[PDB]
Amino acid sequence: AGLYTTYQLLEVQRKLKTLPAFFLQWFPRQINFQEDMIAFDKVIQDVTRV
Amino acid sequence: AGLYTTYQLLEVQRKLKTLPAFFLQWFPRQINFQEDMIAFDKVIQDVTRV
Repeated sequence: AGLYTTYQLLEVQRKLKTLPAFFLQWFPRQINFQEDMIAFDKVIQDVTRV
Repeated sequence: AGLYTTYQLLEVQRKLKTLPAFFLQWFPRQINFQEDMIAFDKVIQDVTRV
């Protein structure tokens, strides 16, 4: 006291808030590609005919 | 780019619609035959009259 109030520091209270991954469980496949665009070819095959 | 964009292909997608074997579960016997026809004899014998 007098010059300055003495202190005890008790431990720091770190709240690290995060956004845990949920939707990325349905995007498991990863592609790293340098080409300009990605492309899909989707095919329908009606093999149900008699 | 410029002339024509480079593309990275992802795997092809195939809506391959089969028609699964359901009724054929009740047709388990197979007969391969070269005779012109197949024939059955069916006999009804009512031994239940007084």
